[PDB]
Amino acid sequence: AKKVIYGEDARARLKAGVDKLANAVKVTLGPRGREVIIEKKWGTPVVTKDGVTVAKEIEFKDPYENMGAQLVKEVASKTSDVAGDGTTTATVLAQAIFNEGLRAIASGANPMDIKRGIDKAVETVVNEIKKLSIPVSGRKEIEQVATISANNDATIGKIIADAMEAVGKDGVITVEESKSAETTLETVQGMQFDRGYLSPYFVTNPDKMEAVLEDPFILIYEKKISNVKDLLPVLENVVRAGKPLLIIAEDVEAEALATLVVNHIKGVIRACAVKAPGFGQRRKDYLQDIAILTGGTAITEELGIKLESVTLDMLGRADKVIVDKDNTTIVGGKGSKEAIQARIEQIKRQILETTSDYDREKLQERLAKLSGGVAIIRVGAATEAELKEKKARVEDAVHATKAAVEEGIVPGGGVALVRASEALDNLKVDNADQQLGIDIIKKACRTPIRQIAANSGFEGYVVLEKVLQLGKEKGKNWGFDAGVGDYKDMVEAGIIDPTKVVRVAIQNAASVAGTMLTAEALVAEIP
Amino acid sequence: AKKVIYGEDARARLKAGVDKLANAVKVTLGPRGREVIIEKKWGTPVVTKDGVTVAKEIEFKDPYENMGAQLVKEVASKTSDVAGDGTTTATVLAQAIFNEGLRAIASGANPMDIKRGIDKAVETVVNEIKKLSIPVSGRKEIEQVATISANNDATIGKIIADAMEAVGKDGVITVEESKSAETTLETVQGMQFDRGYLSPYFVTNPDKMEAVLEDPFILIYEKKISNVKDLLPVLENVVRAGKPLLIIAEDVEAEALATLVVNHIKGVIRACAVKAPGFGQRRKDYLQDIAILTGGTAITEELGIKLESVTLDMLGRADKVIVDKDNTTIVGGKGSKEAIQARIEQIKRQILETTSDYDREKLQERLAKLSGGVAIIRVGAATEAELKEKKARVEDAVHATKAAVEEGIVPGGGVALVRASEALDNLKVDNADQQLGIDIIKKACRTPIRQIAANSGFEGYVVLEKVLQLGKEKGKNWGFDAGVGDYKDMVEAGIIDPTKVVRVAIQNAASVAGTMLTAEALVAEIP
Amino acid sequence: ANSGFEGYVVLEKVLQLGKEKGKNWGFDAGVGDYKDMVEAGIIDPTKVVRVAIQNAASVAGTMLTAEALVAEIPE
Ligand SMILES: Nc1ncnc2c1ncn2[C@@H]1O[C@H](COP(=O)(O)OP(=O)(O)NP(=O)(O)O)[C@@H](O)[C@H]1O
Ligand SMILES: Nc1ncnc2c1ncn2[C@@H]1O[C@H](COP(=O)(O)OP(=O)(O)NP(=O)(O)O)[C@@H](O)[C@H]1O
Ligand SMILES: [Mg+2]
Ligand SMILES: [Mg+2]
Repeated sequence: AKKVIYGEDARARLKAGVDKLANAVKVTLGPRGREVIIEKKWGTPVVTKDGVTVAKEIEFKDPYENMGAQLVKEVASKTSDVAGDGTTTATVLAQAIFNEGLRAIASGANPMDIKRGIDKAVETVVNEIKKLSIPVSGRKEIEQVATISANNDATIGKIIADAMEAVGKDGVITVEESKSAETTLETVQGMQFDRGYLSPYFVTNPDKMEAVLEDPFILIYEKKISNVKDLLPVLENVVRAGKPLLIIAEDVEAEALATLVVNHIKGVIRACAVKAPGFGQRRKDYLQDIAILTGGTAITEELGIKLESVTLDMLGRADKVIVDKDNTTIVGGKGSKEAIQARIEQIKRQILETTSDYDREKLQERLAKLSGGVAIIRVGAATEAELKEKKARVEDAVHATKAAVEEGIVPGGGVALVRASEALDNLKVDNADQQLGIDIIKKACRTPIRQIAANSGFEGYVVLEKVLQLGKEKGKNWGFDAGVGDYKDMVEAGIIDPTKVVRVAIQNAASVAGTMLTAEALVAEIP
Repeated sequence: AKKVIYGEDARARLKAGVDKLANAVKVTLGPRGREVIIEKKWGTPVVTKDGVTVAKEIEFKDPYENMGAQLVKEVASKTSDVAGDGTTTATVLAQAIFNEGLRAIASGANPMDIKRGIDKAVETVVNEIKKLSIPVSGRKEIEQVATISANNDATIGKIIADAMEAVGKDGVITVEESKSAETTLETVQGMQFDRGYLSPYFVTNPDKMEAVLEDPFILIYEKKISNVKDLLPVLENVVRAGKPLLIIAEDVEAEALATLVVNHIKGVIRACAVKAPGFGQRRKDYLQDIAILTGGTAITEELGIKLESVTLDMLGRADKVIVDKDNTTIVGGKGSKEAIQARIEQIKRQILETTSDYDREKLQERLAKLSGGVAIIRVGAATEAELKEKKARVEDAVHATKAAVEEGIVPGGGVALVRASEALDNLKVDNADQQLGIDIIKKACRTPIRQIAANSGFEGYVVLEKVLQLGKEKGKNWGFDAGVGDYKDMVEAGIIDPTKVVRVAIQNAASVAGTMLTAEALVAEIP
Repeated sequence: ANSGFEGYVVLEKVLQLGKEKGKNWGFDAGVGDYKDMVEAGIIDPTKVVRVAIQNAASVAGTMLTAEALVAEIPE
């Protein structure tokens, strides 16, 4: 059984649902925003300042108020997926657009024309933001963006700035929970994977459980090694060279492995055998990456080269390999620069499509493995409750730092939307109702700065008026520093946020709020 | 369906939840603290004085009050995991920080700045505690620490002091329930495991049921022995030496075992065979630990030596072994007294990284087996109900004794926190709200001493004033002896607790309590 | 407690001042400090203190051993 409600009754339900969701999220906005404790059915409650985390939990008993809440939750969800930051700003913007749109509709405006006017205004606002955008000069902007996104935490900003330099432009940064109270940065350069150490007898550094080979030969072969007859020819010729030998396969069984280890103990060869990483389809690409990095080729099942007939011609080579209990690293063969570049070009071309289908984001890691490096930031705290909140802030700053490199940086503290909203004064349209939609965006763009002031104990309208006039007297980058409560140049002070975050937040907020305003009836099941 | 509460209503719920949990735990604090009986659904109720045990059982009907209770339970849980003692002190500290933080916030202070001020004060307090820390000189402090942590039980302190000396600096102490009413200490030196006595006919002393062998040869072979054709060649050469032979194998069955027992009865050899300890990978390392201690080499499938091809060259040796119905003990390998130090260093280097992996002392047991010994304290009482509480106190004193060796000892009775809080008078910060956070820690650090006095029937504020003034008139170590009710030197009187416990308690209490103070809204499901 | 101080803390210090200073030393509630009561003029007739404790103990003892209460049913 369904019930349908119409007109002002329908919009009243939607407004109540949107307001109750937005009121919970908006308390976390700004440098003086406060956190929200979320009940978890099993275990410790979650304390968080993250906007999308709070929004994802909200749900209401009233079927019609819930519909309003669930629509605005999409604003925070989409912003997190695309930018990873600005979810609270997007939620604040969505409420402002919806609330002002209802006032215009209540005056008799056409709901569809308001949406058309809103779309035109957002196109102008996004263009203005890109004009204010400044490309990241280097470490100074990176450390400033990380500090601001981490809720003004210079310790986190320093670590992320170091991580960006270590892995470079094409590297990847991963955030994990440390097992101790300290927060550490761990960087590894070159190829590595989660396999190795088929037997303890390959020890070369007993003080560290490390198997170390210098200028080793790398054997990339798919299937098992299960007998001496085929393993001997590969061993029969590496002895002549005298260089160390490394074996990568799915496994080496007892009859096969006992040959090398009894040979390794006597020192006729210095070698080690490791299992090939991955499963199923995901095998060949890694070994192909490993083979192309080593300057040799991968012995492939499709290739048909019998293990007996192999030689030193296609045997791979590296400079240094380190093997431990569960990990092996290859420094690099520094070969095939153009060939790997094609895979780098292709993988990123595949990423933009495979990101909607892959099981894990490790496809990006495949790019970084043969072209850059990976950095692991292990967040640590005295307790689990503090660690969860600290780790979330680090993830937000990592995402914001990545977004800043792509599209530059913009004045923070909500100044960018205030500056962009000024151009809407010159945007005139012939339709009266579409003009109301433009006016809605102008008021909405100036809402985040007022909420930041309100959270810090200042009047939003007083702060907004000063910031508007300071744009003419001092410059476009001047704003309000809610941390200490005075006006200054935001870009010089380091209060900046990425252009991508600001652009995505206004676009997502307008798309949902504009769609909701066109509604006239709500259909929901009777409880 | 969620409901969100804000501001003072939210903090009122949290304070009620924290207070109700803390009130139950705090009755167990001090030498005159009393016990709590916890209902168990099936069986006898549990009577305990353990702070974390009481905290773990607390749960409330109100979802918002339960949120406060579950967060503070993390303070007691983390303290028990890290130090094993001081869980009641940590819970008392957490309530004091949270209660005083709410008062500051109600006056208009910024919650985030209070947390920053709290963090600075804890850093100073921890530094001061390490200044007061005195390293453990020997048995005198070990007995004093064990006695205090066992609730002033001298008999328990004596036993633990003996156990520490027996196993040495690198041994391990295990607490178990005795089958009788007496409490006994049992110490064994050297390697031992839970296998042995494949056949009852291997008897050297029929009075005591064991198979003592003098200067035996130890045969470390991984797989099964199941034929005469391979056992006999190894038997062909042990007879020449005339020394006894010990077999460690996967399983000796009828056909293989019948050879020795018939031969053993005839007296041509004196030998015994035992089960190999462990399963899976836990097999591999154990015989490796046995092989290195005995001076021989383990005959693994990996090594590549067949059973009939073995000889005296790699056969292990020992001075004397004891094998009984369920235990085999090797008392001395007479070799590799230099190699094990490298092995020892390799082990704890793995131990610290595998602290995330292990859930049983087997990680340290293997290290303790070869480098030291193990001591089993079997707690006994006339009744199961009394035994449960007595065993808990013994475990607390064992953990405290271990923690005292690591980081030294500090004046007890809450004096250390009082002395450390004095340095907070000199700590000034530029932000007014951060100063309130420092003042919160100063009051919190002086709460445990007042609660100990309150449990003993004295006035806490009167006791605190005297202890503060005695710090300069008499010395820093002077405090209040709540057991008898007079002031004296705590270090001379033996009222001391480990530095690690005091440091861990304040750090865990501040991390959780500081995090909760930044909360503004609570999201919980409607019941 | 009525004046805004902890009752047991005040009582404990008044007991201490009974032998450090003298028997007449107590706590002044008009201004929160300890002083000699007789010199300060904070004195009571000894009949009041004597009769109050005697009267209070008499009624309390009567009610402690009361075994039955007889009253009319309110309609
Ligand atoms: N010191 C400051 N003074 C003024 N504005 C600031 C300051 N620090 C940060 N901001 C601004 O405050 C906003 C950041 O607050 P934050 O709580 O991260 O909002 P969000 O990014 O929209 N949500 P989340 O997904 O939770 O990070 C941005 O607009 C910053 O530019
Ligand atoms: N005779 C004593 N006089 C004064 N203080 C004492 C005395 N004995 C112990 N204490 C102190 O009282 C505290 C020990 O009480 P205890 O009940 O063990 O607290 P906890 O260790 O925080 N909780 P638990 O985990 O249950 O042991 C420490 O601060 C001791 O220094
Ligand atoms: Mg952010
Ligand atoms: Mg204790």
